[PDB]
Amino acid sequence: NLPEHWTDMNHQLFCMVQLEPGQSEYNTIKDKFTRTCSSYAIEKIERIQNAFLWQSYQVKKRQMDIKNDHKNNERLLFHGTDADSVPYVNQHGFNRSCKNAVSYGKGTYFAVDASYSAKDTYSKPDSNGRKHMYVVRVLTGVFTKGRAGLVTPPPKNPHNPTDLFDSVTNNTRSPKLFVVFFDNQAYPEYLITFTA
Amino acid sequence: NLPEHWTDMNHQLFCMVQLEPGQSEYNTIKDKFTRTCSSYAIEKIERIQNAFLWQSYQVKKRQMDIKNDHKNNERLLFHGTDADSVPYVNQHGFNRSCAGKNAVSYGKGTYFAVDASYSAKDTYSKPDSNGRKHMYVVRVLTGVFTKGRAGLVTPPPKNPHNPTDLFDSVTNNTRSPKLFVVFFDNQAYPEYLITFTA
Ligand SMILES: O=C1N=NC(=O)c2cc(OCc3ccccc3F)ccc21
Repeated sequence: NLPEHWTDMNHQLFCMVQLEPGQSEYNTIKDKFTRTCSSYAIEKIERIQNAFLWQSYQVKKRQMDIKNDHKNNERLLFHGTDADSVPYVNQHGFNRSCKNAVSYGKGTYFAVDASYSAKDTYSKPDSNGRKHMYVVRVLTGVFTKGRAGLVTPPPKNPHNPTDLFDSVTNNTRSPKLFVVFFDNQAYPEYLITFTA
Repeated sequence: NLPEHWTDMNHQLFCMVQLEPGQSEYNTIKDKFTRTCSSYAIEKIERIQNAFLWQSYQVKKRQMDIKNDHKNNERLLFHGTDADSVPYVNQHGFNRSCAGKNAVSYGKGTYFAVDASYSAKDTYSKPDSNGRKHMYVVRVLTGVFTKGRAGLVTPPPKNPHNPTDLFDSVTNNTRSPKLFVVFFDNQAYPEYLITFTA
C-alpha cells in the first residue's frame, strides 16, 4: 500500500528520488527546514522510497493507533547523521545499537527543530562540507520524560510494568527531542543535503 | 492475518494458551525438547498468541522470503531466560538491548539455540524461587547466515564493497550451527513457553 505521492519504481522496492525545486513537496519540506535553518544552503532534497521500511512502519502505526485508541501518534522530526551512515539509514532506517549524548535513554534521537540536528556533532560535514539531515515520520505516541540508561520507555503504571510509553522526551510540556527504542518506529521520509 | 487454529481472543491482542499432552502440538514440542533435555521434566507448554508481535514478524518473514528467493528463512529454535523476563518477552518479544553477553560471543544480539540442552543451562533458563525454568520455542528468521564475531552490532555485509546488503543472522559454525544471533526487532516470534523443572 505504497503512498500516492511516491513515483513509480519499475517493480523495485527501494529508490531515492531527487525532488524538483519549486513543486509543492520540495517547498513543504524546504519550509520545515528553513523555519530554523534559513542560514544554510540546500543542495538537494530526496524522497526515500523504501517499501519494506514503509510496510514495517505502517504496521507499527496501525498497532499504535489501536493501542492508544486514536491517531495523533505520529510527528515529523529531524535527524542529523554522518555521510557514512546515510546508506544504512536509507536501506535499514534507524538502529539504536548504532557516539553522541544518550542522556534520555539508549534509543534513536529526533529533534523538533532542524537547527538542533544541523549541529556538526549530528550532521557531520563530509570531506566536501556536505551535511545530511533526515525528515522522519516518528511514532512518538504517548510520551514521558526520559532519563539516562533507559533501554525502553518507562511503564505508564508500574502496576503493569509491560504497558509502556511509546517514546521519551527531554520535556513533556515543550518537547525539543524524542527518543524511540524500537526498529520501525521511525520512517526516514526525506534526506536533505545542505551546507553551512 | 491471525492463524485459524489460535483460540478466539474476543478482540484481545494477547493470550497464553495451555496445551494438552497427547495433542500433536504439545507432543512435537515435548519431543523437540526431550531430544536433548530428557533429564528435565516439563510442567506445561503454553502457546503464545501475541497479535501485534505475530503481525510484525510475519511482515519481516514475507520481506525476507521476497529478498532471499526460495530460502528456508525460518528455523524453530530455543531461548532460555529468567522468570523476571517472561512477562516482557510474552508481550514485546526479544530485545537485543536487554541481551546478556554470551559465554561465546558471536555478536551483540539475541541468542537462540538449536538444542534445548543449551537453553536449559541455569545461566539462561535461570531457576526461579520455585525451581521453575523457562524456555521459549521461537520462530527465528535466520535467513542467509555466516559465522559471527564478538564485535557485531548488526549481521555483517555479504560483500565488503556493499556494506548495507547484510546477512540475515550469524551463527557459531555455518557447517554445524548450534546457535544463531539476530540483531533486529520482530526477527523472532516467541511461539511457545516451556515451564520445566529438574
Ligand atoms: O539529529 C540528531 N541526530 N543524532 C542524534 O544522536 C541526535 C541527538 C539529539 O539529542 C541528544 C541530546 C541533546 C541534549 C541533551 C541530551 C541529549 F541526549 C538530537 C538530535 C540528534
